[PDB]
Amino acid sequence: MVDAFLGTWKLVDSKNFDDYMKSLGVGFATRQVASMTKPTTIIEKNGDILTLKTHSTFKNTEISFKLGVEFDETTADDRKVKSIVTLDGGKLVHLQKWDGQETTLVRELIDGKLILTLTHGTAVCTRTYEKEA
Ligand SMILES: CCCCCCCC/C=C\CCCCCCCCCCCCCC(=O)O
Repeated sequence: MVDAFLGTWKLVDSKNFDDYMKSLGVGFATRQVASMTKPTTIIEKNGDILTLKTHSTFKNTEISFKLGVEFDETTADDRKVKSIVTLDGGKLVHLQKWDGQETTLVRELIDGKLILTLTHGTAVCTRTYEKEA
């Protein structure tokens, strides 16, 4: 069910990421650096466990989870959140909750590209990733 998401992916387009980061309270200097960063995202499975790595010079993250089972997460911007990742409509939907707030990270495949839609508050960011061979 998750298999077309698996592999190594490179950021090739970003829309409204500054809006999204600002909504989360990320400071201006961090937003500068992030606006010029192109992460690599690696999604792997081993049985029922998925591991999602996000790699960049000034920040790396890694999470492991089972679909549909809540996990604790500490995000790149140091929020301590309660997370769950599920498939919905063929999309990989990651929901983070903290302090009564929520954000969603939705991944879908369109024409072989991985489209990541990030929503917090009213801010909606769309990041496009291309698969590495
Ligand atoms: C690893 C996060 C994405 C790249 C960040 C580059 C800038 C690093 C500079 C300082 C460290 C703190 C950065 C925090 C940035 C905002 C994070 C917001 C939540 C995660 C967004 C993931 C986006 C993606 O998956 O494409």
